[PDB]
Amino acid sequence: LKKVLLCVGNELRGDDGVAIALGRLVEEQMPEWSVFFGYDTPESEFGKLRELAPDVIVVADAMSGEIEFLDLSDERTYLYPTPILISYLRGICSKTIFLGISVLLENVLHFSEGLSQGASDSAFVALGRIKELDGMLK
Repeated sequence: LKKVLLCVGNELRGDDGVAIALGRLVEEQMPEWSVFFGYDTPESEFGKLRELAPDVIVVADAMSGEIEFLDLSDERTYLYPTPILISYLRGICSKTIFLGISVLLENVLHFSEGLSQGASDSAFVALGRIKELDGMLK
């Protein structure tokens, strides 16, 4: 069963690379998952995506202002950060799942490389949920 994790974010903007961090974790712990780093140009990954025809796409991102985890295959759910991205993915794949990792806005406003303890913890918590989703998929 083909499972993709598309990681979005900018590693030069602090905690805005949290989803890049998560990507590296899945890459290590979860070989059955193929991880695509889109960084800040996720669209650069559509080619590979069409070509691989995944069964499941999880798209992960920092969201500034906890973890949002939703199946955008559900229409009601779709209806109510990456809008044009997300609707493209739903077109490649029915099981498009969004995973939002909330970050502090003060932590994404600077040129800064690396995560805050909080965002770091958040990425491990997010790994947790990918693992939970993985189990459900069996």
